Amino acid sequence: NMLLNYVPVYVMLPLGVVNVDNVFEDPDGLKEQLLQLRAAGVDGVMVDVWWGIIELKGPKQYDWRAYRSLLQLVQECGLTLQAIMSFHQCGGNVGDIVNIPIPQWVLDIGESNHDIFYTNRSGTRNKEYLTVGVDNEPIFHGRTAIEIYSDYMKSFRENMSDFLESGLIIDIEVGLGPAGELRYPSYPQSQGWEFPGIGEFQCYDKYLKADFKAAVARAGHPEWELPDDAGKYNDVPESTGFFKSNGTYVTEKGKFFLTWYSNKLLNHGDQILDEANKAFLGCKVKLAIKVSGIHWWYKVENHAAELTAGYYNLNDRDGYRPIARMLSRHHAILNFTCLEMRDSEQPSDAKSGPQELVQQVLSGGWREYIRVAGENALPRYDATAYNQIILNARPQGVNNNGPPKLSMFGVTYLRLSDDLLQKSNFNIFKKFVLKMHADQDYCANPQKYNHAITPLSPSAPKIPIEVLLEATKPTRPFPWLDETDMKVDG
Repeated sequence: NMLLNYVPVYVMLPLGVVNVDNVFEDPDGLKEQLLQLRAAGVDGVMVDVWWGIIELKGPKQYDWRAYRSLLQLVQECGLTLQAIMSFHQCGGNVGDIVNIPIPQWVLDIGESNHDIFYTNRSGTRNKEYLTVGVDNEPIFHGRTAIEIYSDYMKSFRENMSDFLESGLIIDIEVGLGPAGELRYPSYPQSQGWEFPGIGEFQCYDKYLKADFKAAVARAGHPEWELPDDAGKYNDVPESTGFFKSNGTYVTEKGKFFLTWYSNKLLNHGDQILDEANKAFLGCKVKLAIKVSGIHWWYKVENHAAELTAGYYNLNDRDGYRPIARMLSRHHAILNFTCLEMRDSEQPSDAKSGPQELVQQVLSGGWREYIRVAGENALPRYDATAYNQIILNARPQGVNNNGPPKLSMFGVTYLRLSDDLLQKSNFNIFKKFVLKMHADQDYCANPQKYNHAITPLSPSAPKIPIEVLLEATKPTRPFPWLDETDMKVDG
């Protein structure tokens, strides 16, 4: 059945649907837009549940009213919802319309303790998210950062108990860093970064510096210090001592730092997912995380952009499969991106390989037997972009006698706006939805398209770091079709 080949399509809501004052401003305008999405066959929508809005009043002071109103409207429209536990800042760069910083009471603490923020070698602090260095430091009026995220999700589960009961919310995406992604804020626009800069390492706050200092001493190398020859945000690999040919990144010291640096993210995600499993135990929802798509410099030996981000990915070291294996124990979904990008669309000087990157991440996930979903990186309204998404949603096409050989769990499109609703753009979008649905009409019963809806089970036993790292062994990705068999046109 083509219904077994049906992949659900979700649409990201406009930023600030619930404003910084914690008010659901334009119910009527959003409703008009949602009714049209529903008419296009869209399965559901996605929304950031901003930490900066909900717990703004003060510690453990949660106001869910406006959001409950938003969820009530989504339900009345007959759409499902993907909720992002957004523990990061919204916008923040010159040009961003909607700016939602993390809670002010947290920023106040930051004023007297600048090390709660991610920090570069030059000492600049990024206030968009709390460094992994304070995940377990009880410096937030008694609570650790992880306890903050844990109490937040629990209050959400309790206050949204009816919506979770009704099956409105189908999955909870746990924000794990800048832009909600599990990574270091290595390419900040606010600090001058410009594509395709290699970015900078962000492990200099006192907490991680002490962490690294203890780690090297145990390795019997107290003389090793954090990186000092990595260059800056906009440099290119070969112009640095760390990333150039036979540079520091290939030394015993370099490889130890990179392993230490990337492991912090694996554990950061594992610990926080543990709390999410506890918070949502028994609810009919799936957990998920967002992995960033660093496609620039993917084409060269150093993979510099990925390394400073926290993904220790090299020609001979799979830096992504270990993340998938970590997600295994939580039965979580790996939400990726760059689904609409083609290498031909990137400037050659960027040494960009989004197509190859998507293939590696998706293949890794499927090898670890977890679900993989994804989004488009940049706004696109053209057929060429949609065809690439459809290709990635079912790499080996449709299967006439059963579910597809390979297929993403779902796709979330960025982003709902009036431009998407313009006649020309919308008519192409409607075709994209149809194709993602394998030429079938919207279907309300997930069973019809192989999406088992079950109560969240407790996490499986902890997987030791060394076992997770066995997944760094290089493996050939699954073969991909060159062009999809379900083009929006022919």
